[PDB]
Amino acid sequence: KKTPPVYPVTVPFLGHIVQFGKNPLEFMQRCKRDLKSGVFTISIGGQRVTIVGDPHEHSRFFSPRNEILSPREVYTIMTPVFGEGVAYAAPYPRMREQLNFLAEELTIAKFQNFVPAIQHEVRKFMAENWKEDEGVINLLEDCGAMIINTACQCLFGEDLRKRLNARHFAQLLSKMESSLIPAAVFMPWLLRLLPQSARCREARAELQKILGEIIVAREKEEASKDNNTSDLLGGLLKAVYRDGTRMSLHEVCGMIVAAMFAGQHTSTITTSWSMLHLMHPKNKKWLDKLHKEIDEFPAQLNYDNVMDEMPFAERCVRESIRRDPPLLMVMRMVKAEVKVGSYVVPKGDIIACSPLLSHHDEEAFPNPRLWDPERDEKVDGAFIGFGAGVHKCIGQKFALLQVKTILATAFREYDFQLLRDEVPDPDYHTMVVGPTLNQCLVKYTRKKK
Ligand code: HEM
Ligand SMILES: O[C@@](Cn1cnnn1)(c1ccc(F)cc1F)C(F)(F)c1ccc(-c2ccc(OCC(F)(F)F)cc2)cn1
Repeated sequence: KKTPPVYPVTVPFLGHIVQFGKNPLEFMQRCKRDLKSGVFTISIGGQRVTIVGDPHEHSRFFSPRNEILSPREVYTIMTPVFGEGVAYAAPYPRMREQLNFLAEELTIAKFQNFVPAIQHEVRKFMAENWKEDEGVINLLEDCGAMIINTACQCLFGEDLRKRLNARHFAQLLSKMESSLIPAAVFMPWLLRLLPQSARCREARAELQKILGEIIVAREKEEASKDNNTSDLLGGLLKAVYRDGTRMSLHEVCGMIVAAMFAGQHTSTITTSWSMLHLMHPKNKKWLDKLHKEIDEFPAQLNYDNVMDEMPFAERCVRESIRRDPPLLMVMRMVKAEVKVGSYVVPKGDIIACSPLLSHHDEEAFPNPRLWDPERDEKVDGAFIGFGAGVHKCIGQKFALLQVKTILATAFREYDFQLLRDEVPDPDYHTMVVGPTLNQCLVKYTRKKK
């Protein structure tokens, strides 16, 4: 009934906060290499943090119920973003229902309009921003704009996109977002109630009231039948809890924020990496192979084109998430003892499973730093870029749609070149990890026939 060994702590209260904050990949690896155990504990803020660094053992982390292993305590930090009693802040039965309602809004049934809607906004953005035959842009920054744009198009009804537009909205997000401090989960007391938080306060409330407005409007056009609007907001209003109740404005607001917040960063980063590797000259063959798959498409693309007819592109995307998972760490609060291989993990520990670590296990992913889209996880379940089990990603399919879609539209109507020797080094200093902002400059060369 014993622990994984604990890495030596040079200074107790810090634990390993420094070498962790500086390069968590190198660090966690060494812990692994020296400890010689995939599974090991580290001290951060004097907090037992046991990382599951063995691909075989993932099922352990993901399979267990929240009651046994709970996200909530860990993920409190979102609550201001999402709201009181929204998602994790909410009781698990409810949070589940909410997540489900959302998940339904993101099934492939809804996707019918999306590919065209997304392609439109990308072509808009390009023409307004890539006006010249050549030119230089920040790829991470542009992609960010393309994502929030194409998303709103995808999940926002006309009227809502009238009162509220993508660029502004992005601004609102970042405003609520700037509020976050990552340290906080492990040490939640730092969250107990913080300067811009008010902005998240105001950022959110502003949004909320806009909607509260929007709703009143759409209620009084059912009489007409004027529009049958089934955008994300639509669905959420038509949802009913089991107990027969409905979602209060706040919960609706929370769930839309959460939806948009997640995709925005995770997706824009994914897009960016993916393009980068492809652009790079070493990756010619892959770039060429990409083409062999999208050259023979009509300019206007449909659903069949993207899911069923771009297997490979999707490989590039997944490989990109494999090499540099946007979310380094997933976590639970061990609320009861759990077996993990030959070890046990004590109620009260903090238990994590790191895509970042796992994606660089050699058994599973030899030479991980190599971006090889045609590589296949050597150990089943190794890849966890979208997590697994109960709490696996719901946005996964929609995201793949957008990134895949964006890749096709951009590359089809453009070429590209990295303004550097080598693909950008990730920047581990952000809550969600993306390539380093300053190096994401590149030259766009238009194409013509
Ligand atoms: C590259 C794109 C994405 C990546 C890499 C990604 C990654 C992940 C990962 C690793 C998890 C596991 C969370 C955990 O175990 O703590 C997860 C969960 C989740 N993701 Fe994503 N995600 C992506 C896109 C999206 C998008 C676009 C949305 C919403 C639009 C979304 C919504 C969620 C939600 C709601 C969960 C919680 C699942 C649950 O707790 O049941 N994701 N995602
Ligand atoms: O899991 C998220 C993020 N996500 C997942 N897919 N897309 N986005 C999430 C959860 C539910 C949602 F509805 C929307 C979300 F975006 C989340 F809850 F907010 C979430 C939880 C924890 C973290 C997170 C936790 C700890 C972190 O520590 C940084 C470190 F790894 F230590 F370097 C960094 C990030 C990020 N996002």
